[PDB]
Amino acid sequence: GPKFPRVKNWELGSITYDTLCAQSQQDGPCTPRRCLGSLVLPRKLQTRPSPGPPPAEQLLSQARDFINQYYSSIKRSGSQAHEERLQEVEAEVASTGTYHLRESELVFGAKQAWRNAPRCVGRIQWGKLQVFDARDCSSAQEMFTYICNHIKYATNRGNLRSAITVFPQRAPGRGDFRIWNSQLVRYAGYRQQDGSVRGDPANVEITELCIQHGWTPGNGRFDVLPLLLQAPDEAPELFVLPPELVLEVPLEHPTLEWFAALGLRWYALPAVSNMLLEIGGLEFSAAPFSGWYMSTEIGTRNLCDPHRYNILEDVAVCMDLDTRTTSSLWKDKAAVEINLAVLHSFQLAKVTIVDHHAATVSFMKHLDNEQKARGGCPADWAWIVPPISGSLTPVFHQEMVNYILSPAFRYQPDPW
Amino acid sequence: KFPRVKNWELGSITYDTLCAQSQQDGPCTPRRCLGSLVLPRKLQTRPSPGPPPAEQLLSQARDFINQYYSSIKRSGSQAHEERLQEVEAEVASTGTYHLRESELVFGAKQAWRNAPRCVGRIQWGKLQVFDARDCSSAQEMFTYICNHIKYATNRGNLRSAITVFPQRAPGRGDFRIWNSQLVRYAGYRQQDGSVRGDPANVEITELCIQHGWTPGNGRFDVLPLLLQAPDEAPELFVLPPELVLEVPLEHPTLEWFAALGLRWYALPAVSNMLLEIGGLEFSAAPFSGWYMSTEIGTRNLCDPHRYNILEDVAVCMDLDTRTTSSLWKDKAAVEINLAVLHSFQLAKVTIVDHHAATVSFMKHLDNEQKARGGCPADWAWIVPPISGSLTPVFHQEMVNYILSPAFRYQPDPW
Ligand code: HEM
Ligand code: HEM
Ligand SMILES: N=C(N)SCCc1cccc(CCSC(=N)N)c1
Ligand SMILES: N=C(N)SCCc1cccc(CCSC(=N)N)c1
Ligand SMILES: [Zn+2]
Repeated sequence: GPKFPRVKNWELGSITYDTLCAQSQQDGPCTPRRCLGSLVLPRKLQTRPSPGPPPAEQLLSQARDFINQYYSSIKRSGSQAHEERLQEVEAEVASTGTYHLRESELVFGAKQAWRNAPRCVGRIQWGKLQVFDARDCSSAQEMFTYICNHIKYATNRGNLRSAITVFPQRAPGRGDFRIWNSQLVRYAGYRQQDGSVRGDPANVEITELCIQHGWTPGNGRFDVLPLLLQAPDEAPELFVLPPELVLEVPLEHPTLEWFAALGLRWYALPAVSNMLLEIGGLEFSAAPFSGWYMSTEIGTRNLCDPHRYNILEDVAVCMDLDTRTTSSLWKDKAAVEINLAVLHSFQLAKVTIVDHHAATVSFMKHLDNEQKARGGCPADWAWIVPPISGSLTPVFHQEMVNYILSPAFRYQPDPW
Repeated sequence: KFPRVKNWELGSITYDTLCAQSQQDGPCTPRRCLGSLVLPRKLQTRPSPGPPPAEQLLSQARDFINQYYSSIKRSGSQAHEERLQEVEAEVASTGTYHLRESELVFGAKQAWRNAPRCVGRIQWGKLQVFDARDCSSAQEMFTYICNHIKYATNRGNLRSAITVFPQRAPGRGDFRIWNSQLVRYAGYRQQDGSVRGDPANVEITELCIQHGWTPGNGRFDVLPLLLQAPDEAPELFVLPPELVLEVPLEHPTLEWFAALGLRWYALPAVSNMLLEIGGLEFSAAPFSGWYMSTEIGTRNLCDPHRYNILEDVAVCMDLDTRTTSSLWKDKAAVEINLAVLHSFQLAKVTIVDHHAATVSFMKHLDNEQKARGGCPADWAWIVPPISGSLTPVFHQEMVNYILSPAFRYQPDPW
């Protein structure tokens, strides 16, 4: 039959062939020998700081490819505008070593990178992304204004809108525009004397970095961290987000009246800010993007992981469950309720959020659309399937082919 | 070359050097990862009408024999050397060779040990091995299979076992067990293409009827075994009801649960996989251990294409099945898994929940890291179908690759 990967859905018995994977120009971590697919950070995409300007030869072919994708998307491949834009990039790279993107080209690549993200289950919304062009930004102070504007438009008083703000691309031998915090909104992680952590253990390093930079630390379990913004060749400046801009949601349970007394809460805007956006060779080191949460992100990973808030035991104890024996499924029960609490608290506060059932179903729809439009959809199974009730959602039964397509979002080294 | 493996719950890190011993290829390539695929597109076990290339078979054998002698600390010894010459001698003259019982036993245990998808490998060292290469008829396979079942079941105190029938032979049919497990409930296609019983067993159920089985009309009708001897039409054999133990499902507090009339068998025994040791292929080598609650409560009873009883329990639990956000599905799933554990514990039948199971697997990873420098594991199969991140394995990176001896998938005999 077809000489492309055969993909099967064991629920419906249907079959497909991903032919889009042939389009992947970049290798991943696997080899016919062993599969390193479960690795979170395989040393592959990892955009390690490559100071000295890139091989004009390599950058060019990467650029020629993107421009082709662009004209193809506007249905003018082979046209005169297409060949001229091509000559325009080659010429520019010939005389300066790099090149720049047209407004509409940036919008297209930004959406494509989201569209190409293997780990994102909410890609059915890929077509609807507000792109803020901030390639004019020239100061860490200005970066803060842009971000504040982004948070304002994205939060939109609970009726969340996906968006991304693109700052100046990396320049030959010049400093990068970086955001030190992993997310625009992060709770503090206070290292205690006994060795424990107050707040979110995930953010201990960034919290300690904000202190070494002049932040006056609080002592709560949910203190919002300040942003460490870094303009080219300058030490990072520190900014404190206006509390009114950071919308949060106190958590309560629909029937367990005591849950509200736990004082648990979560912020509404999920915005990655430390990922690198790559388009046609150009690298955008600072390009924060945001959408809206899928309840399991808050209810299962952030609130229940061993290395995060780890509230499973406390909650189970309040439910009067037998936390002394694994066979009581006390973990499963408290997890369900905690997740139900996130959903209920967000809906009540009229803030955008989607549950893992609704989410995955729509991702199935996304796969069917992409199957027709591109002949496949790159997906990372372990990331698409929810952290709870896995085989209860439809993606669990859907085989998935994983691979790297550009534009793309890549991980990048911490500036420090 | 050697993959850095990290656990994101502890920050610990290890290097897998065991993958270096992989002489077989997977489906993955640097271009794209096909790891979430269940079956191999090409890594199958093609027919055996001709003899395997002696040069190759010989090298798989030499290596396995090396493996066997190293295991008993008699490497390079006299026995090791004279055993290699025996195998060289036999292969050169007949194009094949045979294994000695002890070697078989070593191989069988290694195959389990190398099983990437198995979460209960901490038990790999405790396996009762029944040598059934002394078998010559389907009627003999049946007796053999009945003993395995009697032993393995052990009145509810399950013990892990495997029974090995004759290896494959060039230009000769393979001994085969048509059924995928020694115990399966029939799947009867009724009215509107819907199904009564177990949907995954529609085909096997039909093939049985086609060979003279008097079908039933229940949701849990224990199927018969279609045993097949080389180049002979398969035969039908009914299992003695007293041999097939079963657990009726009821709930700790939900009085109405038992009313649902749900039940499941005690013995999980695969019978359609192939065991490969030192190049020799065993097409009929049924094996079993004991169920992990989630296989029953989550996959078998709740999969959409299986019994799919989720909505019923939800309605009985008087839940809001109008919307997804009420998490009525996650809620029912948990009570059903709770029921399976309760019922099995009440009937005194061996069973392990997914929390206990994954904790012990973590230990196994550790025991293996020190013992061989790594442990081949398929993440998507090790992490339970529910409460994934709630278990330790979820937060553990894993490397997957093929080691031999090994259990492999093989084409259906029909
Ligand atoms: C509209 C709602 C959206 C939802 C519900 C959604 C949900 C998710 C979830 C559940 C994850 C994985 C979380 C984890 O396991 O840590 C994820 C990852 C990701 N999403 Fe989305 N997403 C949405 C919007 C966005 C937007 C707007 C972009 C980009 C423009 C995007 C890009 C990505 C990328 C790159 C990843 C992987 C990041 C990594 O590797 O850590 N998502 N998304
Ligand atoms: C002691 C009890 C054992 C437990 C609790 C256990 C549990 C499991 C589980 C949960 C799976 C995945 C099942 C699925 O999702 O379909 C699995 C797969 C597997 N186990 Fe074990 N196992 C045990 C004993 C055995 C034994 C005795 C062998 C062989 C000697 C074995 C060989 C394998 C193999 C080959 C697979 C993968 C099969 C496939 O690819 O379909 N297991 N085991
Ligand atoms: N997850 C969403 N619902 S919207 C996309 C941004 C996002 C927000 C929060 C978490 C992660 C997952 C990766 S977290 C990281 N690489 N800093 C992504
Ligand atoms: N799973 C256990 N508790 S013991 C191993 C036997 C076993 C029983 C049930 C299911 C599967 C996995 C897929 S079954 C197959 N490849 N026909 C293996
Ligand atoms: Zn892979």
